[PDB]
Amino acid sequence: NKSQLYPDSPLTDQDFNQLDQTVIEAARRQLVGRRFIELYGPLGRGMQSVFNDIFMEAKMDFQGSFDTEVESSRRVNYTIPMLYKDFVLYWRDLEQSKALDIPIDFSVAANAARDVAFLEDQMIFHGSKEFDIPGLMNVKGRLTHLIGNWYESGNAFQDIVEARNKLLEMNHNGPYALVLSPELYSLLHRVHKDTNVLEIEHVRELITAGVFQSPVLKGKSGVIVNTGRNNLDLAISEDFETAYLGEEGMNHPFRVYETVVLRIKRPAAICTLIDPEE
Amino acid sequence: NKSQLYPDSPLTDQDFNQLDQTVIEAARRQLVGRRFIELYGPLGRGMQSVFNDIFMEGAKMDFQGSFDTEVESSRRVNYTIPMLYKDFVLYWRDLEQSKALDIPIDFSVAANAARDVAFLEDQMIFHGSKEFDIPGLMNVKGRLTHLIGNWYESGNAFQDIVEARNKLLEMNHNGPYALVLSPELYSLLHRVHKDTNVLEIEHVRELITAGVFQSPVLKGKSGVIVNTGRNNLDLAISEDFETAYLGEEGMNHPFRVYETVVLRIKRPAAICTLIDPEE
Amino acid sequence: NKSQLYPDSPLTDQDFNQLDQTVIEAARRQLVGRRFIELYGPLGRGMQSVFNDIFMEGAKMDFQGSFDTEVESSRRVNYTIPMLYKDFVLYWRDLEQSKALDIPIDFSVAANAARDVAFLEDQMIFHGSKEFDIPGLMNVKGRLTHLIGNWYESGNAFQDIVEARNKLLEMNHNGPYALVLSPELYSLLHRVHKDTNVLEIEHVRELITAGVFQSPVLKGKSGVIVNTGRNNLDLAISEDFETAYLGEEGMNHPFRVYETVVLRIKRPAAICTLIDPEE
Amino acid sequence: SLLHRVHKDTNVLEIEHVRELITAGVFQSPVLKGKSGVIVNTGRNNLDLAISE
Repeated sequence: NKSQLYPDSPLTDQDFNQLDQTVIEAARRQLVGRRFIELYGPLGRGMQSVFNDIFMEAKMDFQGSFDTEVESSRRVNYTIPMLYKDFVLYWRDLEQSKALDIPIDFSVAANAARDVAFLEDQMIFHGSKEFDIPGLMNVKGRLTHLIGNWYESGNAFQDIVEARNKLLEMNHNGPYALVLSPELYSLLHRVHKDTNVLEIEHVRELITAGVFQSPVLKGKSGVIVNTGRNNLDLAISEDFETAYLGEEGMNHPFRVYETVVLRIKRPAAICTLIDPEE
Repeated sequence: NKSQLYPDSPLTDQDFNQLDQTVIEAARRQLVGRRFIELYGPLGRGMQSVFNDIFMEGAKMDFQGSFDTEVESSRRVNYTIPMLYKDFVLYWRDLEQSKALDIPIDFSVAANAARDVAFLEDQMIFHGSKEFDIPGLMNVKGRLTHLIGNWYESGNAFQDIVEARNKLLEMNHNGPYALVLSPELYSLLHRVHKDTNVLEIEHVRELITAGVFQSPVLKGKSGVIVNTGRNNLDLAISEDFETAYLGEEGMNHPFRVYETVVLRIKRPAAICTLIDPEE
Repeated sequence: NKSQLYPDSPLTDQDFNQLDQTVIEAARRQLVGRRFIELYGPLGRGMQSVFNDIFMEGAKMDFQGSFDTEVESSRRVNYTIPMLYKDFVLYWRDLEQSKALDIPIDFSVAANAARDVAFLEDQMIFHGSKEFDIPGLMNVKGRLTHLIGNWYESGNAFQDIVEARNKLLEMNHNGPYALVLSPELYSLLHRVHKDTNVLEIEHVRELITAGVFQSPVLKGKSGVIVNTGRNNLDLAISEDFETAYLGEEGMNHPFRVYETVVLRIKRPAAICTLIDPEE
Repeated sequence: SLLHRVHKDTNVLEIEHVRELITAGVFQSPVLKGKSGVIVNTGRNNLDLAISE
């Protein structure tokens, strides 16, 4: 397939395959949001916009009635953004490696992969200002809750129970996912008093799903979200891809890119734990 | 193979293959530097110098695109590959008795030479070599130093580690980190921490996530935290451990072991060093 | 054995198999030292003496190497192999009664003798033989002694073990460690470890990583921690446990058992001892 | 939610003993508003449900 899209690229097909594998491998480790969120199928290049319906928040009788009742959907429109990063190579080193029969080195692309992954995660968690795309901690009706000291007495279990209670009352049940800062993640390994087990073991039983930490969150904070389709979804247009720009001088420049957006239908499936001091 | 390469060697290939294993195992048990550093592929015999690039200094989001690219300061430099070696000696009278009585031969000596050559490699990796002007991890520029308080108290170490983590995070090196400490500091972590009833090492390992190691080469109140992965640090090796006959001096048979390695650091800002106060 | 080597014997070939099986089964359980020490291959009866080289406590880098060879010095000593034996006697009237009544015979005395000789072997290994002038583990030059106090109040035992491991690590000896203690110290460790809520023995076992054993040879408060490895220590066995029939006596049949072994300690620095406090 | 607290000096959770006594499981429904509980003996004869379609 390659060497047809880019006839002028000095790199051969096998080298291109190695470059692509190295690029994807670095991102595979770094990506964390996709673990508990589904994904919409690739839509191609035909669409540059998407439509989302937001739901902010019978008939028991005998056979009969001739009418239809529907509820409002609050239709809104979104635009897909683009993220890119680039790197450069040289010619004398490639010639020397070809002469000495030594495999080529592609170390630089790892930095670009890490940087684009760290921006995709931040865009998912906090949103984008220019396109007015809401973030997980910015949606209205997010059902906030307040936390207390976690250093002593093991109040983490009670806080988790109280947080789950509000969702249970609002009738959102099923699998839950909890994401918290590394500082709070560390403290969970303390022993539970009068039981002598680790509180993380007790919390896992209620959570019934993976508990992970992310560097994007800075202060002491956390989020618990009900996990299912028709509550939130991720729509991708183009996956991670690498292109070769026109050569200038004697060197060769490259670039990477991908396009993705997020949609949230039901704002009431999420709960946010806030520190009183924060 | 070896019998053809060395015709006048007294030892046969059956002994030579065993000697190779005895040499390699001692080095494997004694090398700590290679634990968290990647290795460049063996370049070959026909090279003695390498080139290094020092940047010494975020992704873009747009709708239409961009009409320009971005670059950085290469600052290319050149380095040369040194060699290290050590030697041992066998005796002929002992060999004669073993050959006569069918007793197994002994190859204990090679382990000491392997251990000694590994020790010097560790020392060069940590401190650095003056003769060839190759900088080391401890003394390189842009080390992003940090300071520590009294660790005899229970809770100071955790806060000190968190502060260094934040310093690296603001400097935008985010990823797995590896920590190397002196034996004195490593011992102190094995103490009961109050208010949690758990040893401090368990808490520290949750944040480090890549292991903690201790090395005797450091001398008192020192430590280093380095962001792992390639594109920041690398090790270039041309010829690995090897053993060679040396001649027939007197009636005895001498052998030698040799290896060549070098170290490269591309981005200096990754390394952070903790230093003691009132030094 | 096989009834051809020993004619004129009352016991039959099939019963000789039971006798040797009982002897080896009894001998196996009572030996502790052979668990963590390697064994030199049997030499046959050809050799009656051995040689030992005692090192008793550097590499250089050059672009092209040097024209000279340097080797480390050592000291050579000679050792002789002692013999250990014990004997037991059977009776004829019981054998005749067993033949008449078709009742299986008993061989408890062989097991008792095996236990006694096994105890003597461990005594010799731990304390040494003055007559043959062979040193032992407890009394050697350069054993890196340490002083222990208290050991009644919970974590004090853990602290001493940590400090001893630190001293062993300081001399560039990092590896699996083997700890041997007296029965009283073995019993004392079972108490809970203060506020950690877990038993103290588990942490010591995790640190040691090669297991902890107790021996009745040690009398009071005594402990030894040794680095394992082929080069540090070795055991040379001339012949294993064997049974011999001396010959008829005044209507009774006597037997004996014998075995021959010796110990070599190449590097003294590895061993560390926890000497008792003022006594 | 209230049952999740520890059972005094028994050192185990209170919910486990209730589950052992009940032996058929405990469920929660949003239909009940305040403080309400129902305990029923299972069996074919006691109750039945008839579904037309």
